[PDB]
Amino acid sequence: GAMGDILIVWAKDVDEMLKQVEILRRLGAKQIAVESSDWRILQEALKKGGDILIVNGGGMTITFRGDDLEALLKAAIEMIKQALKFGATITLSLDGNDLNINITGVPEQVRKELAKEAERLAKEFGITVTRTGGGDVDEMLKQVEILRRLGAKQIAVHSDDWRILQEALK
Amino acid sequence: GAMGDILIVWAKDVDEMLKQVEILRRLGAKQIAVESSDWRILQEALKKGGDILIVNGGGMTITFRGDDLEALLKAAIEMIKQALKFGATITLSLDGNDLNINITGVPEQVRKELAKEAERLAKEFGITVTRTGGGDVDEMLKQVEILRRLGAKQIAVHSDDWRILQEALK
Ligand SMILES: [Cl-]
Ligand SMILES: [Cu+2]
Ligand SMILES: [Cu+2]
Repeated sequence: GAMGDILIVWAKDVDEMLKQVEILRRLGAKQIAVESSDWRILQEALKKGGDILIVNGGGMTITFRGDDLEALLKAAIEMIKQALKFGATITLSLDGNDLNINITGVPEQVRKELAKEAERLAKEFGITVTRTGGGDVDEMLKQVEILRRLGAKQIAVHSDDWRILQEALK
Repeated sequence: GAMGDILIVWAKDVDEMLKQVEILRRLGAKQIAVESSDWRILQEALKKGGDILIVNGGGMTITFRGDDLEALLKAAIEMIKQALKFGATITLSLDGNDLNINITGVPEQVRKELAKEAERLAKEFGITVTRTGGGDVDEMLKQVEILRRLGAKQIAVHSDDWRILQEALK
C-alpha cells in the first residue's frame, strides 16, 4: 500500500491478536507481522495465514494486572528506571486492566534481577504480575526451528536481543 | 541464521546507526532492518545496502538530553504516564546523555499536547528536548515514495500508527 508493505502487531494475548489482525484485514491490510515473547501466540499468527514474525529470545514481557491504574504505573516506573539503567530497550502499552512491558538487550543475570523486582513491586503495590519469554538460547533455537516448520518465511529479532544471545552462545 | 532472518536496529543517530550495522555485519548478520522517525537516517540505511525499513508516520521520537540522568528520568516518567493514558505504545532507551522515547498510536491533537508537555518538562527539569517525526499523512506518503525510489524493498509500519493514519486519511 501507499504507506508501506507490512503492519507490525505487538501481540500480548492470542484473542486480542486475532481481533487486531481481523480489524486490519477489513481496513485493507495485506501483510501483517506479529511480534510476541509468547511462542503459542506466534504459532497462532502462522495458523491464521501470517508468515512474518518478530521473536524475543533473551528478553521478556512483564505484565502487571490490577484495577488501580496508578498502582500499575508506580510498579512500571520502578521497572523502567532499573531496565533503562541496565541498558535495556523497553516497549510499554496499556491493555484493559494490564500494563505490558517488553524488555530486550540485558544479559541473563540482569533479566533474573528484573524478574525478581517485578515480583517484589507487584506485592508492594497490591497487584499481580506474569512473565513471558527469557528462556535460554537452546529453547529459542528450538522454537525458531518449530516456527519455520509451521511455515514462517521471515523471522525478525531485535539487534540488542540478538547481540546478547550471540554473547551467551559464545 | 539459526536465531532468525532479520535484525531490527532502532536508529536515533546516523553515526550510531552506521556503527551498529557494522558491528552486526562483523558478527555475521546478513539482513539488517532499520527503524527511525528520521527520514534522513532511513535514506542513509538504504545507501549502506539495507532494503528493509520501519517508518513512523503519525508518531514521533522525543529525545531528552542532559548530564543528570535522574532529571532525564523524571521528565520521561511524566511523558510515559500521559502517553500510556492516551493509548500510546512507547519505546524507551538510554543513549549516552540522551533518553529516547518513540510514541505511536495517538491522533494529531494528542501528539501536539505530548510535544508541548515535553517542552514544558524539559524547562522544569533544566534539560533540552528534540522532536522527530509527527508530520502530516501527505508528508509520510511523499517520504515513503522517496524511500521506494531509493531502493526500499520492504517498508513496515506499527499497526497502531497505521490505524491512526488511515483514520486521518478518512
Ligand atoms: Cl519493531
Ligand atoms: Cu519490538
Ligand atoms: Cu517500533
